[PDB]
Amino acid sequence: CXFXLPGGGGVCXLXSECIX
Repeated sequence: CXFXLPGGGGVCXLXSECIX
């Protein structure tokens, strides 16, 4: 997250907002 905007603990499509 954010979904599309790599914030803190995720990349665009990579993390809990997508898979994880």
